[PDB]
Amino acid sequence: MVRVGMRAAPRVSLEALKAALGGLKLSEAKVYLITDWQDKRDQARYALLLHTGKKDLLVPDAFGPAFPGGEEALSELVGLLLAQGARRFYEAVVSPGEMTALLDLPPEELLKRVMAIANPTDPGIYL
Repeated sequence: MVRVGMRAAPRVSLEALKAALGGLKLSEAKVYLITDWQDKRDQARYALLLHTGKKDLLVPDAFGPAFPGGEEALSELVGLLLAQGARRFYEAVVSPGEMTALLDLPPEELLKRVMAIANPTDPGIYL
């Protein structure tokens, strides 16, 4: 599993994701948005675990209203994945104090953990 982007860096991480993704089609992919339990969606941050079915990619918590330019970057990120054909989105919620620890878990463990707690989500909520 590859890891691109950096924590709290919306624009740089979106560009790194675009570079790794290229023109890859994602019709059969599963997109997991990993967020922290906060009071409102306006203070939320998001990490990305993109499971294509043939390879996985992880971007740390760099998106969302928690960061300046993050709300726009989250909308553009969801847009980019939809543009490439992605259809299945999910959300996994973790405690604020455990997000980093979660993202550092071995590839196999992270994927298992995320799929275990994620719920299907409507991508429109992130726009």
